[PDB]
Amino acid sequence: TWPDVPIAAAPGISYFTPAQSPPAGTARNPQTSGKAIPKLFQPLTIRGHTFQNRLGVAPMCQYSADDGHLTPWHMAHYGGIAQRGPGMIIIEATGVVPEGRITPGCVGLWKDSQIAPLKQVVEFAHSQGQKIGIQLAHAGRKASTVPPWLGGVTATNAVGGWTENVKGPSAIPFAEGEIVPKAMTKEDIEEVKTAWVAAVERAVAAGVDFIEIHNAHGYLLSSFLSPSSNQRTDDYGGSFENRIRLSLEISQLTRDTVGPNMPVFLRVSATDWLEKSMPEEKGWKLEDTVEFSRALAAQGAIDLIDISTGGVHAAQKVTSGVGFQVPFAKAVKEAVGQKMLVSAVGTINSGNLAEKILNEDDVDVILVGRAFQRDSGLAWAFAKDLDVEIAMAGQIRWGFTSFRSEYIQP
Amino acid sequence: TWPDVPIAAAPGISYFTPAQSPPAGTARNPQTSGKAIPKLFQPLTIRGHTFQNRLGVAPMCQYSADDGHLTPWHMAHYGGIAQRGPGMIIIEATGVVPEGRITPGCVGLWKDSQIAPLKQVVEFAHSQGQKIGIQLAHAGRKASTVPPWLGGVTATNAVGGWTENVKGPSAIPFAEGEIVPKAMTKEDIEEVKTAWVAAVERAVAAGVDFIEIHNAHGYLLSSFLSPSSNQRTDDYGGSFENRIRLSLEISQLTRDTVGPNMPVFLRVSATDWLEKSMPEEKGWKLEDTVEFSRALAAQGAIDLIDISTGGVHAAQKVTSGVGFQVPFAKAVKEAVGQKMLVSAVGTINSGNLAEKILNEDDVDVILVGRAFQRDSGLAWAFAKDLDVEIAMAGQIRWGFTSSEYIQPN
Ligand SMILES: Cc1cc2nc3c(=O)[nH]c(=O)nc-3n(C[C@H](O)[C@H](O)[C@H](O)COP(=O)(O)O)c2cc1C
Ligand SMILES: Cc1cc2nc3c(=O)[nH]c(=O)nc-3n(C[C@H](O)[C@H](O)[C@H](O)COP(=O)(O)O)c2cc1C
Ligand SMILES: [Cl-]
Ligand SMILES: [Cl-]
Repeated sequence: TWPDVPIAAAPGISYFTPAQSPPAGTARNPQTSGKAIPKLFQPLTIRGHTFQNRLGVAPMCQYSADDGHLTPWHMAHYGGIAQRGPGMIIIEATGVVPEGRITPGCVGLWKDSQIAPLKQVVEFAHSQGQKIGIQLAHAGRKASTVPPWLGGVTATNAVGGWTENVKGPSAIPFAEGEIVPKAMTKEDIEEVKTAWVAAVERAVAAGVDFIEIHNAHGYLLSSFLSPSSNQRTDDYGGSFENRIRLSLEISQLTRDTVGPNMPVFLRVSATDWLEKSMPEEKGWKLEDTVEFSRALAAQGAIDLIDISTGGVHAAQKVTSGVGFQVPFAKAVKEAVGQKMLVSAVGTINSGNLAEKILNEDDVDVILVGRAFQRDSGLAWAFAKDLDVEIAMAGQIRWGFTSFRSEYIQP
Repeated sequence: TWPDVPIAAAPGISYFTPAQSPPAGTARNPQTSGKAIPKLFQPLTIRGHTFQNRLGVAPMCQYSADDGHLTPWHMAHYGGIAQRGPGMIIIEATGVVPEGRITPGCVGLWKDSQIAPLKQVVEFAHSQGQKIGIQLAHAGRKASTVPPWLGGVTATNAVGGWTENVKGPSAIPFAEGEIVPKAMTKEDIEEVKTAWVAAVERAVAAGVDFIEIHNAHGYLLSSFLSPSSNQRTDDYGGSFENRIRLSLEISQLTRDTVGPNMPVFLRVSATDWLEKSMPEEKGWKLEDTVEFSRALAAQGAIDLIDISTGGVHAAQKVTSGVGFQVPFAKAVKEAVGQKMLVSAVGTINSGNLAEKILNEDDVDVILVGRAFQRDSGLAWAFAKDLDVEIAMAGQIRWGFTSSEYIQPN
């Protein structure tokens, strides 16, 4: 006596959940308003993948991993964001070796047991049509510390640390009183590259849509760049060519393992923020980052440079503020044009400023961090900031619309 | 060389996650600002349990369960809320029998396999210091329908329905053209009572902190109250006492089963909204809800009456607006003073308005629905609107300051 109305399910998974067609965060085309779609909510395609808008979740450590293994905290964290249509999600820094975690709570992928917890989270994200990738990491001489809400102080062995297995380019503590890392041997560098392939391979089995390389914030790769942390006298220190070499190798290796269709990102710290505080230190400035991005666009393996700053030197003096890292992303996009995409991140907390950055600075992707801890639906917020009628999950949307559309007029 | 700093873990569980001392959403007492803590952020104790503030997540159907089983959808939903410190979480309407779900995607607790999926979510919430309970339900003559984003129309058997196993007090479809429900036999009600007791035990086995009885919104118990849906001629129909009889039995059975320490809530539809649209209809109005709340206060089984409205009759005309069901809770609170707790729900979108309802309408709990689907961190939102310094998870809190507490303004 009634028509048959089925509930379409997400494909390829062992549990039922409703499918969202199109995925949450997709601008209706045509907009019901008749207005043009702002640059922020126009899809972007990198190699084999399409992101339905250009707002990404910046990688954010949760310090809640159990021997590198994801827990239901990460299902609640990443999954609540995934239900609300960001354009992409960058999973937090994930250790490629145990001594490459930052803290005892860091995610890791040095082990096959670590794949399936990550795979459960990726799988639910894709049940939502969301794109999810992972930032592989090696904390270097900044490894073995406690989470930041506990001050970020050294994690001793009694409390889970590894103060005797901390490795960097050179025997230089990050600050006085911090762990003196062991200057990595050539075999250590070869061991890190070897572990890097295994971690990339482990991520690929888990189903990630892209890989980001953590080359920023004074961790292992970032510290090879800076002559403040790198005083090696071999093929990996001294000259500018040598200090970007390991970063260049990891980029080729990472490309070579994922093939020609998978997006590969690299995040770098554009400056060490010593311009005023330590002007006589030959460190790492925007000029160095621009020459670095020139080698990476020339090399052709990395698709997107994620520009961050600082963490490279303890004496940094960070000039914070709204969008305080956009100037560096603007200059790097200027250096590489369309050969490389560039993303911006850092105190970008309105949709209007996000759109302003994409158009006036020619940035490709807008990443937001903290605000996604506060607003798991920040993509919902930025669309409202921009008045974009967007798609949202049928479970969420039906109480924000009339009794009788797949899109939300925010 | 270096001081020893361990990361305390949540106790009694097989996975590491940082412990939250105090649970998120706890107003610092005393506030560092010296200001007083509003009632919305004053803890609440019901029998064996203490809630760290009075903001609750109202029950909200997700229509995404797998043969009644919770999925990672529910861990992302409830668990993302749980990280952000509400005073309580009321899990959605949970069917006690298969045919008592609303839709094929509704949760259930008629079967033992459904406990462990529930237990993973309750166990993650409790890792955060969260209080979490469940709304048990039976969709009645409004059962076997599709989710609301697909129109809420009948679900035929071809798409997962059970159009021949839909039961209510009387064989009266909810609207014209809808499924004609089967009029329950004496055995039908006893099977519900048997099924209800078992579902309580399954909920208690899953570890919930409280149970709410869904007696609202035109589902099974709501349809027994209203003479529009209930024309029975036995102990469950006719007189007003007969129409509230089943609700009274169900509440005591739950009380006897959960023991003396567990809070038991009951949600009711305070009015059917037929005053203007069907004025000559003997239906269910606030005067009945007050006599029912008085009878439940006399009984002593239920600790909190969850006041809602509507869903009881198809021609309802709901005059909505900000705090639009607050008047009914205000009259019910007056009739039951301190013998029973009372909550209010409905288009309550700021901490300022919430506090206002608490203080001069004297309700005990403020429930919010939609606003939690948008902001899983609404407890943070209402704390800022009221300038209340609250505790927040160390994973969330450390990027908004240079303490365990966050000054939200
Ligand atoms: C809690 C938290 C965790 C973070 N984890 C990482 C990380 O694992 N890797 C990384 O490159 N940056 C990390 N960051 C830095 C952010 O990804 C981002 O670049 C920075 O927060 C941008 O500023 P915003 O959060 O104010 O938008 C983290 C930041 C926060 C607040
Ligand atoms: C998506 C959604 C699902 C709901 N599911 C239930 C439910 O299962 N049981 C119930 O008693 N009320 C349910 N409600 C009603 C809410 O609990 C609440 O009483 C009502 O929505 C008013 O809350 P609000 O105005 O803050 O959204 C639901 C509401 C929404 C929007
Ligand atoms: Cl970082
Ligand atoms: Cl409902």
